[PDB]
Amino acid sequence: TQYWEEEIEIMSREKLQELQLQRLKKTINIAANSPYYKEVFSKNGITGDSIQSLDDIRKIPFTTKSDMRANYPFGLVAGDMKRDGVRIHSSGNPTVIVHSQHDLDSWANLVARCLYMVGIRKTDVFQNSSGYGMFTGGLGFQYGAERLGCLTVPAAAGNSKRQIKFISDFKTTALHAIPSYAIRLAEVFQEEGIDPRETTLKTLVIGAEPHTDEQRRKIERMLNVKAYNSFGMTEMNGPGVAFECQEQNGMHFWEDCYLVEIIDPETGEPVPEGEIGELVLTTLDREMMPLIRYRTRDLTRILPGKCPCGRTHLRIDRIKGRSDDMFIIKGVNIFPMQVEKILVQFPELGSNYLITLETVNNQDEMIVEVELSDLSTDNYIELEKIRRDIIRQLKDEILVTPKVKLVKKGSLPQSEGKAVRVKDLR
Amino acid sequence: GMSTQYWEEEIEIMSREKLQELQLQRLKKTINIAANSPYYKEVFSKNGITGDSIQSLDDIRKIPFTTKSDMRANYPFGLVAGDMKRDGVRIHSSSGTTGNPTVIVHSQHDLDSWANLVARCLYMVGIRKTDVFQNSSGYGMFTGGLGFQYGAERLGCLTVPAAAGNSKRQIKFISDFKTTALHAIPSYAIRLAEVFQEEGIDPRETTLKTLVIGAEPHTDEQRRKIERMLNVKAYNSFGMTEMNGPGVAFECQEQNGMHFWEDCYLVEIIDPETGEPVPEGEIGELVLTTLDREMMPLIRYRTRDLTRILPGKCPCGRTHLRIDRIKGRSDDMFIIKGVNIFPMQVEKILVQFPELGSNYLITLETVNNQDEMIVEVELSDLSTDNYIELEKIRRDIIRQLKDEILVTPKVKLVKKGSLPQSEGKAVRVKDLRDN
Ligand SMILES: Nc1ncnc2c1ncn2[C@@H]1O[C@H](COP(=O)(O)O)[C@@H](O)[C@H]1O
Ligand SMILES: Nc1ncnc2c1ncn2[C@@H]1O[C@H](COP(=O)(O)O)[C@@H](O)[C@H]1O
Ligand code: NA
Ligand code: NA
Ligand SMILES: [Zn+2]
Ligand SMILES: [Zn+2]
Repeated sequence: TQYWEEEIEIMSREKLQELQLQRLKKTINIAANSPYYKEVFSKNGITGDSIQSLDDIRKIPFTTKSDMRANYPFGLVAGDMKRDGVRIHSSGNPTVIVHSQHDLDSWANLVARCLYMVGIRKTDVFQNSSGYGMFTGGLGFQYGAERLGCLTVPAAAGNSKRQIKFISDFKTTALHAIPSYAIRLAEVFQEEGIDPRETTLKTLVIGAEPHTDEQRRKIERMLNVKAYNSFGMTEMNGPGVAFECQEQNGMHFWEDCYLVEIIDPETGEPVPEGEIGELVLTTLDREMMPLIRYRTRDLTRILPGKCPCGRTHLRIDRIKGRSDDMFIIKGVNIFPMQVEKILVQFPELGSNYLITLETVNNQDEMIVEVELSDLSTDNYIELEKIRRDIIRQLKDEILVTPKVKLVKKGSLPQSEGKAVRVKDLR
Repeated sequence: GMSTQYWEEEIEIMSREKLQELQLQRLKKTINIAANSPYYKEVFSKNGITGDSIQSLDDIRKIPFTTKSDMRANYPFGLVAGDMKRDGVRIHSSSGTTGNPTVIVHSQHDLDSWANLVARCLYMVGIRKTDVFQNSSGYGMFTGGLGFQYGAERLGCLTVPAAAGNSKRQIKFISDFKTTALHAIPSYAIRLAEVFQEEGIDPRETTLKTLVIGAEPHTDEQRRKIERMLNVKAYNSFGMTEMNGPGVAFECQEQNGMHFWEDCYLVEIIDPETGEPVPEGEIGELVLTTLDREMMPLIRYRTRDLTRILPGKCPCGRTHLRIDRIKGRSDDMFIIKGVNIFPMQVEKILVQFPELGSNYLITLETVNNQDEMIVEVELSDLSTDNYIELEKIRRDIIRQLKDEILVTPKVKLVKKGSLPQSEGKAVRVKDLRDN
């Protein structure tokens, strides 16, 4: 195994904790200068002596998206923005993250660290099909990949024909795409008469949206690549927060730059070790605008045990779904991943699907539209048998009986960005 | 002069004598680097260019011109002189899939040199690290995006990477982030002042102080109109992807000619017909040579831009030559919404549809201060009048053009023989804008 920063990546749990505590104290002292935490810390009796251990963080209230919207745009800016601010990023009212040069360098180093871990080197041709501008994925991977030294191709979002031309003519080896756009690319290669398994592509970086392991394995087969799960959010910089190692089993969270908590969304207490809860994060290397115990609304768990790659930084499971992604139908709580985890195991089905929620008279109804695979199987009796097995397997998982419609390949809508899997018309 | 502040004083006010010895030292190094590229290795052997060929700056005229046609013929890496696998860190590409685009490969040195020139430009017109700099240019493969982004960060501005379009969000950023310096194409700068009034905001009473305008030819009266509408100082910015993008030439606070950074570029003005140097101060074609690029240097590149060198010393005290505003081109290229387009790009899309004829006309107009591109194309009679099917094809034309020329044009399907004709040498472009 090769590391970008070996001394940090394989640091003992004991030394890593002392580093987190040193940086947690510094973060709280910096945050105290912002109008928001000056008031929060004052009202909750948070002083320079309040944090003596990492468990003392639980003395501080959570920071919510609502708290951030209420303090838009610069209520949480702790540093001297006029003197040291170098960038404003965005994601009703948008969320603003203000960065200093230190913050951008720390972020670029984390992205380089992530890319290096999955085997990308300066000899790689890295193409970024993420949107640029206010999108953190754009400039975040651009700076990270340049810090590593890749020959970068700043393709940006859309124009699939141009994307394929760049891969073919510039001999791209590493590609950053949202999982649903990675599938569209394989299809565009075939449309342009190129075998998607015989290109120069070797590594794919996929994140931005929840997706199953089988969806990633489908992408790996279509393009004959190794695809890696990438976790990020604007509040936490963007990309580079958590990332799979070459074991493809859990995403390593960089604990030298983040303090990770998994809380019970109801009680607000830490969940038992290894249980699903809401991911709550604290920045440990941000200076202009630190975030303390930020409630991400993302649900996941901490995967136990040390990893065979030798890294000592904890691993998180793939995101189950966001809290706002959940929908209630006939009194039952359902997540769109529960539907995807069932649909992906059928090889007769495609990758695009849509959940539609409607009211028929006074009763709510759930419709699951899923595209059929290009791989023949055009037999009504056999397809209808599979469709019945889909309703059956859904009913057992989501504990409600949905309507399932098998639709033509490419008939469902395709977004320019993250896929919208639920359309609620109630 | 006395009150003037410089980013790099030793370079910006360097004596003409010292500046010419610096140019000669870098010109020799550039030719030795370029000799490693497949393209210049072949040009230098065919024209007897050796390590002893350049002894003075006038000896550059021993080397033939590099044209866009030569670059397209050597697509994608025929002019790469450095070790791209070991040191290449970025590729910038021009638009299209119909023909061979233009590719510029940069090393870390090249990106640092580029960002220092943009920082130098921004500092000259009074922008400081305390400024809130908003970039309304397109990012991705657009050099205006990453070029101003890196330059403004190098200077230290609080940057707002707004990128292209969404005027209501542009005005929101200016209002909420208290933007003081804005980069926009001149026609978009006018649109933003109109959108401010539509949203009930006085465009003269915002936090804006400095505007950086470029990418498209515009008159001085157009710039002064922008200054009045937004109560700002607006400065002309010259650049092109081949020379990096932004940071090539830029107005000083005198707003009288654009200073060309001669420590990084060797500037020649030639007769577009003969290829000979024009008499000092006359209009000719701008021919440029990179002096600080290492991965892919460009020698005597024919820009096709027509301008002149403005004589006399500048009161700002800078010794780097000034060029007049670009009033035209010696080729068929046109610029709309800050995007460079060739009429052949359009033609290579239109010929793919059998439902269309051979006659077409591109018209450039200004409708309610906004620039618009109209593509009129005659209908082939090897197609019937199925409105629903024709309109479907017309939408596919707009879609395929947008993907190629990177701008959304208006497409009008006209009757066979309805378009005018006067020759085979007929100008497929009719520009009716006040420029
Ligand atoms: N690897 C990933 N898997 C699942 N969801 C993700 C992943 N990366 C990002 N997200 C989601 O995207 C959100 C961040 O969105 P944004 O700030 O717009 O980039 C996160 O809070 C997650 O809900
Ligand atoms: N300040 C300017 N005034 C007029 N035309 C400009 C200006 N800056 C750039 N251009 C035009 O834009 C071309 C370069 O486009 P690009 O390579 O996309 O940056 C030049 O060769 C000019 O024709
Ligand atoms: Na490289
Ligand atoms: Na600043
Ligand atoms: Zn691991
Ligand atoms: Zn001057």
